[PDB]
Amino acid sequence: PRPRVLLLGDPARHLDDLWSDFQQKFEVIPANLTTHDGFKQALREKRYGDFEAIIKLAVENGTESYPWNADLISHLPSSLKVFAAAGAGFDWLDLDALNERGVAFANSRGAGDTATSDLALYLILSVFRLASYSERAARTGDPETFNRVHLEIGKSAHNPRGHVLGAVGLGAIQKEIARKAVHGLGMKLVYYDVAPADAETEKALGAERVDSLEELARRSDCVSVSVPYMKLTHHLIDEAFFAAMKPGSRIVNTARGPVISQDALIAALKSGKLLSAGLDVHEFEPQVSKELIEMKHVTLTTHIGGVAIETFHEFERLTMTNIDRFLLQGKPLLTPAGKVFAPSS
Amino acid sequence: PRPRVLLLGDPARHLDDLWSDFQQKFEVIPANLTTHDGFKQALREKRYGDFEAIIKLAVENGTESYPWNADLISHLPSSLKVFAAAGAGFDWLDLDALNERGVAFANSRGAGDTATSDLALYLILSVFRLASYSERAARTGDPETFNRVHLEIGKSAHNPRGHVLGAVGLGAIQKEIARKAVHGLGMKLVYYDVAPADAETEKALGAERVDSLEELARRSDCVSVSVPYMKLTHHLIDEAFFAAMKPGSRIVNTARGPVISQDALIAALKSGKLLSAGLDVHEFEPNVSKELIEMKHVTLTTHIGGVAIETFHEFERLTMTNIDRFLLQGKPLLTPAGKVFAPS
Repeated sequence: PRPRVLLLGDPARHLDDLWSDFQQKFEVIPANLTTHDGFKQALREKRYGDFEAIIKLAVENGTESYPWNADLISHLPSSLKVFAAAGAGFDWLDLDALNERGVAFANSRGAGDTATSDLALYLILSVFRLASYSERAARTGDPETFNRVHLEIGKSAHNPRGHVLGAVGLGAIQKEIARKAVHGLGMKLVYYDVAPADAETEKALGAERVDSLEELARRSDCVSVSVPYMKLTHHLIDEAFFAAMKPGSRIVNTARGPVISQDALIAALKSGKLLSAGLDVHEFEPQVSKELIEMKHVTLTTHIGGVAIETFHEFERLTMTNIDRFLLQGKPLLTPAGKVFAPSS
Repeated sequence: PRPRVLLLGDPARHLDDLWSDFQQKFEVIPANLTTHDGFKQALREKRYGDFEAIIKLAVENGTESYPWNADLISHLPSSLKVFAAAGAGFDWLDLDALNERGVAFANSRGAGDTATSDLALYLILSVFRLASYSERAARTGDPETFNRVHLEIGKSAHNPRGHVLGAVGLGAIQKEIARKAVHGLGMKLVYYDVAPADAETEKALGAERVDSLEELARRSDCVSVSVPYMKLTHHLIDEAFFAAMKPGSRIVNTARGPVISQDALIAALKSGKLLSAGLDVHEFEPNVSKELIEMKHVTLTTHIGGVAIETFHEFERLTMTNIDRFLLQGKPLLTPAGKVFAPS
């Protein structure tokens, strides 16, 4: 009577006790993936029998099955109720097609809130203090270069304290960035978002809401980009946004690469409109801009925002806990994405 | 008539109104420095006349005069009452010889507390996240290197949250480091210092005191060095300290370079005792260690701790205000260092 769960890719690596418990409550079936076409044929032939859930324990696990298109989804068994996956993004998945077949989806939203906010704070520190340029000077091992750059940095460096952070988006990650920047570093906060923060959150952060991106640009010393990536957010930060910013201002991005136009950013740095910028995410990722690399004051990292052991622990906790709640406890998912359906026990 | 003030190096750069006020109240004399030996000869020949104060508006200004040793000091005019200087902790000054001549000294203590504590927080984030290595991979411009290093960092990177910060020293700068690390990032605090923290510092930070440096080393996930540099703190962090640390731990330094033994640090990274380290200050400054440069996980900066325009505004305000108070207002110095003297 144990419900049956298809495992896409490797078993758990972080949470050993929880994974042992999961394998007693549920019959776990390894997919043994080879290719996308091979997986479609295994489904058509009912190789795995009727199953009620699918689990995917890491971002890099089960990529042999990609893409999850409408064609593949049409061969899933009629018994299927829920699919839970590691990560925030799901580009490999046609979610509308999955929901049309009556299947509930959960991502692992919230798992990397601490990691991604800390990394944004690192970038904010870097662009105010010009620390990226300082590191490259130190790494020459040349004494005169050390002294020259020590002096040069003092002409342009500032403390965050007392300066205005402009939040593009005020979701959970940005709420942590703001708490750390306001109470920790002593910055002031303005924000732009489709829905207002509640009176309590606004009071706790001293957050003032503005009505347009232009108003946000006009008031910021440093802009923090943290929004979901969709068609509506492609090149959200464009030539017109940079034109509205203050001379000698700064920008950071931990969201998705194309949210900021790479060419508009380069032009704003070349003209002196921006003093500095920090990108963890890149328009043509994994190709970093050679033009940005060759400049003095652009901080560049390898999409490490959520890359911390604690995030990966929480990916395993959330995926197992979602399926346990939904099929055994009669309780709703913690982190649904797309359409919501009724639980069972 | 107006008291006379010797200017060491460049005039003011930030506080134009306060500097114009200063030049009205006081006759300001440019030192016109060439070399140290040439300055001693100028003082011997009475080239500047009798003056009542000396001012030094920036840490990098007036360095041609160094050192302010006993021989140089012996030729200062007996009219001299006060010397105010930017920065704090000065290896270039014989403070006991200056006070022997009845001359009061002020540094600019406190001006850089925000800047130095923020730069220490940057190094703490760097050593936990392996961000220094990530930057170097990004700057290759090679797509395969980008993907490979993204995966590699996931094997070793951790959130500071819930880990222990071990403070060596709990003075003004470290109290701000700890406030930001504990309340902001979610770390826990253990400390060593020569004196107990006030009951309010301890309650606010959840601070646990230990009795020795080996006890502090053993308890820590990341050590933060912030103490005054003097004979008794030379090589404070040595082979025995690193032996006491846990496998895979981390250390940062924003104090002075020789507080940590360069050779001991190199050895502890080579063996795997330390995962990562962050240095703003260097034992043989301005030469940074070539052995540390050639490794994966050592974060290295050009002594930028206090380098922020707001620090420099406060250096100019404190130096000018100190001299005005002490020579014209009959008021004590705001930031004395060494012996205290009665104002005119």
